[PDB]
This record gives sequence, structure tokens and C-alpha cells, in this order.
Amino acid sequence: KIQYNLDTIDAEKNISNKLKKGEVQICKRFKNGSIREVFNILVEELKSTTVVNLSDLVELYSMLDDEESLFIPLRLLSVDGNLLNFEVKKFLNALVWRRIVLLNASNEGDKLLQHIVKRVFDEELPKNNDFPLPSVDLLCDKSLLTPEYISETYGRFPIDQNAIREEIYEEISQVETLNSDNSLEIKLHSTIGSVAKEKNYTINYETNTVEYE
Repeated sequence: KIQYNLDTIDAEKNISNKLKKGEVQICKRFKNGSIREVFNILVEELKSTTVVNLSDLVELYSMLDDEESLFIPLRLLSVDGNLLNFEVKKFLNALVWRRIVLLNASNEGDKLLQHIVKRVFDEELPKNNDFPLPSVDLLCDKSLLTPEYISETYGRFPIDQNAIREEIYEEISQVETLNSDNSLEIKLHSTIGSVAKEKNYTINYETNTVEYE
């Protein structure tokens, strides 16, 4: 199944142009090690004549350090997520939100999270498809790192796949620490609740999903 479309080609073009202009940059967390080599390899796929598959494009966006760059992959997964199998979409959604949570944790006040959640509603993402919300269960699901997922996703890179697994494990562990005393569950609930309150959407607590009213 072809894993790109006009939408993802536009998104690739935009991030390639920003990277060439130095307008976006890798987040300090991914500057060294095997995870850096992933970044480096994806940046060369960007520059190559071959179109970047949505899964690779989402991963690259998710390693950047600005609010717009982290929102774009939520949009891509919401709008173009039919390019992916459900397991890859789930893993990627958790990957992106985990990286937003970890970056948000870098300043007091939760502005990055608030800005991203607001934009999800401002671009009416749930209007066009029911939008999965982040949850601490999703974010800390270490069981999503199956050896099949990792071999499939990273197998073709000249990188130790187990070192990739361990770095993602580290992210999961760090997120778990942020949820001491349920602090992250609360801040997720409150942010989303607050942005959504008077907007034309209901939160379907059954499926932790946002639906258009």
C-alpha cells in the first residue's frame, strides 16, 4: 500500500525548506547516539528524490523542537492516517505525544501543550475524523515496542535497532516519572477539557476520543 499522498508530499516540502533555511532544529534530547543517526538518515531521505513515507516523515517531525513541527504530525496522522496500518498509527501517535509531553516539560506553565491542543481544535481535526486524545496509558505503553515493530520500522537503517528500542524505552520511563501523583493525567485532562469546554465538540470518555457536535 503506497504510503504517501499529496498531503504528505506538501508536508515533506515544507520541512525540507525549513531545514535548509535553518528554521527548525533537532531537539537537544536527540542530538547524539543512535537516535541522532535516525534523524540524520531521515534528513537525507528528505533531500533525496524519493518521496518520504508518512511513517518516516512523522518520525522526523517528532524530533524537532518547535510547536508547529510537533503539531504537523498529529494533523498528518489524523488526516492521512489511512496510509498506515492501525498498529503503526497507534505507535506513532504515542511517539509524537510523548515527545510533545517531554518538550512541554522543559518549561513551567504548560504553554507548548496548551498551544498544540488549541491547534488541534482550531484546525478542526476532530471534525474530519474522530481524534484520538493522548492518555497516560497510551504514552507509557512499553508493550508497543515489539520486536516486529522495531525490525520493520528501523531494520533498514544502518543503526543498532536495540539502541533505538532502548532510547524509546527511556522516553517512556521519563514520561512515567512525570506522572508521579497522576500529575500528567491531570494536566492532560485539564488542558483538553479547558480548550474543549465551549467548543463544538464532545469528549467521548468511553473511547477517550474527541467528536464533532
